[PDB]
Amino acid sequence: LAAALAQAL
Ligand SMILES: *C(=O)c1ccc(-c2ccc(C(=O)OCC)cn2)nc1
Ligand SMILES: *NNC(=O)c1ccc(-c2ccc(C(N)=O)cn2)nc1
Ligand SMILES: CCc1ccccc1
Ligand SMILES: Cc1ccc(C)cc1
Repeated sequence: LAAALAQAL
């Protein structure tokens, strides 16, 4: 989940 968001950055 963290990675799913972190792709934005
Ligand atoms: C949420 O974005 C997210 C994405 C990916 C993963 C994740 C966890 C573990 C592995 C892995 O290769 O584990 C080897 C033990 C890969 N990706 N977790 C949360
Ligand atoms: N928000 N995330 C990024 O901007 C981001 C872009 C690209 C990468 C990345 C990581 C690792 C490789 C590689 N070939 O090992 C390439 N690009 N990370 C984050
Ligand atoms: C969008 C500005 C920025 C860039 C990279 C990381 C954080 C913030
Ligand atoms: C999804 C992601 C992976 C690595 C960095 C450094 C940033 C984002």
